[PDB]
Amino acid sequence: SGFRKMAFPSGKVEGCMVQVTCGTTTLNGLWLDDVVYCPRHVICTSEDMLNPNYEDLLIRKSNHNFLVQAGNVQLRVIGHSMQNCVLKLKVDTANPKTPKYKFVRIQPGQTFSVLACYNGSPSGVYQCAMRPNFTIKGSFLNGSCGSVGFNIDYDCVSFCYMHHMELPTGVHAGTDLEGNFYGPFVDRQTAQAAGTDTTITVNVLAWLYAAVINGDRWFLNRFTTTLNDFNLVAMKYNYEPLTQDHVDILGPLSAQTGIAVLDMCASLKELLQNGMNGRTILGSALLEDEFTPFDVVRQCSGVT
Amino acid sequence: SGFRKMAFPSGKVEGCMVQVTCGTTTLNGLWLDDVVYCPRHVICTSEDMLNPNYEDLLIRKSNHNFLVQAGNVQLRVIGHSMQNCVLKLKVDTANPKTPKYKFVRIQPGQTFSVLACYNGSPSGVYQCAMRPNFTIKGSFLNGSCGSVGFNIDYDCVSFCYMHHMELPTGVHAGTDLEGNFYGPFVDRQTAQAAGTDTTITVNVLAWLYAAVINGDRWFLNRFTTTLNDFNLVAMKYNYEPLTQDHVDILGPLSAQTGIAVLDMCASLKELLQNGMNGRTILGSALLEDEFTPFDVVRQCSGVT
Ligand SMILES: Cc1ccncc1NC(=O)Nc1cccc(Cl)c1
Ligand SMILES: Cc1ccncc1NC(=O)Nc1cccc(Cl)c1
Repeated sequence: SGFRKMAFPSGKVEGCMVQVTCGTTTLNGLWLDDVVYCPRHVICTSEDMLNPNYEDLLIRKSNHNFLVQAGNVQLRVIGHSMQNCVLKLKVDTANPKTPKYKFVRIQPGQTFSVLACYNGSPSGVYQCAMRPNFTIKGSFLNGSCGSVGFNIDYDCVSFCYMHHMELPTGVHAGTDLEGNFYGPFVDRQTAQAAGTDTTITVNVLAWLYAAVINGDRWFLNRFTTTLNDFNLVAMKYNYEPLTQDHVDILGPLSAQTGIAVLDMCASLKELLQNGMNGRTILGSALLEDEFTPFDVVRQCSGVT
Repeated sequence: SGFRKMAFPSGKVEGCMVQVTCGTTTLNGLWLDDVVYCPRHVICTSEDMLNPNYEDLLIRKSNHNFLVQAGNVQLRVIGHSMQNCVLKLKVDTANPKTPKYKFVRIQPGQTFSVLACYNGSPSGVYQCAMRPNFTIKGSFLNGSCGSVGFNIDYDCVSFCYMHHMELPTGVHAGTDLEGNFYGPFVDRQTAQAAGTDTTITVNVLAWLYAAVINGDRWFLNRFTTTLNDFNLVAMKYNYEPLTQDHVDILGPLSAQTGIAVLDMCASLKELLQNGMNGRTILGSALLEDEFTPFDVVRQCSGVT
């Protein structure tokens, strides 16, 4: 019973968080095996951030200029390299708490948990989604850079995000663990506007199935629709177009509830056209799009 | 930038979760020092749950009947006792991962993080509030009993909740770590209705201050009110009465933003009377009451 915006347990990621200082800039690093991963803008001064030439700035840096502290103890840096927008600091010690892990580049609409950190220490954990405009609506302050986004399959942590920057609109941008930014963002202090933040339709449908499973059924109607009819409505409301791939992934939810995907699409269509009329669905007065079909299945089935 | 329903990092609590089996019933236990804490209904069969006499049921149980498994290894039970609605299983081994901890009984309106678990394994973490009717709106399935609610001050974990039951309305009830239920709930399969779930006014005000700090200011008006005038409106909308104690705790938020508490109360009054008019505040179309003033300060300042 009940449905919550739930994050993965953060313990396995907490054991990886370290503090990286270069010059007077301190941010978070991710220590897996004998490598510490951190945003390359750690080498920048606020002056450098306007038009940084990271290759040129990195030439002035040596292994001893990167101060890596894991808890209250210092790690010895025996190598450094830049891979896209991340720095990989080879340390002389393998992280004893390194969990089984993968580096994955997620697609827009996918969700993950963020372990927000400051000075290498965790402050909190929350669930995010990679928006269709490749930004994330997180909660990050100065010093939070290097905090990571991740998913967990039983004992394997799939790192998908590393926080790099706050856009002038208060939304967030970052890279995968190979240093490649999601979206067109660049690590520089230049105004970069985000594109249209469309609603993740397949996620809203999954959350509507979760509402049905949990007893919120007032929005179920006597209608059906087609993928083409639904998508005409979705385009009008800045929702992502629904494909047969989305319908397929909603299959287990449709089977669990006995509500055909296109019937749920018609309920969503009426909710978009008529609004909630002061009502709520799973304690929300708006259509939630940050639960994937997999998240709804996982939460509703108790996967650990 | 940004404001999220953030939970405390769950690592320190993950290292305490164990599986407790008694007969054919398996639930979660909390292992701190050489004691495993779990709901006493672990000794019950589904037949016993209608009118259980826990003292009588416990007489038929011996130390060897409580199977405690921490990860894949078995803990030896050398003692057992019932304290209110929890069982304390003395084991022969102190939990090596026991963090600094306290057992606290929270007040309604206070928030905490829940590490939902099944078979002693964590499935996720989310932020909750003890509702004014002493229920919690969680996300729990069968097998989640014994999952705990907690807060963390730097390195000390204050355990405040242990999950015991789901009321017929899909809301949740449980105890503090001394076995005392929050509210009038009893651990038996009897329909127990919850009281009025009023809105935590001081929390809504704190979340309105967090919205101002993060750029959402459309709801700020040209009005003020008094505590008595505000409370007349609050009574009408099933909001908790606001006291000078609440105003005092909102002091740091009022000082940070330069918005007097009673001016924010007047904004809240207009939001209650007029509604949001299709608008949102911190990505929500309703007034969020599960962030305390301390949570807003902590999140907005980066406390780790
Ligand atoms: C101040 C803050 C708040 C939240 N998240 C992140 C930050 N820091 C931040 O954006 N620094 C920065 C500025 C320009 C470019 C780059 Cl790559 C980094
Ligand atoms: C099924 C479930 C789902 C979520 N949370 C908890 C549960 N289990 C649950 O309530 N068991 C139970 C039944 C009667 C009395 C008592 Cl004390 C316990």
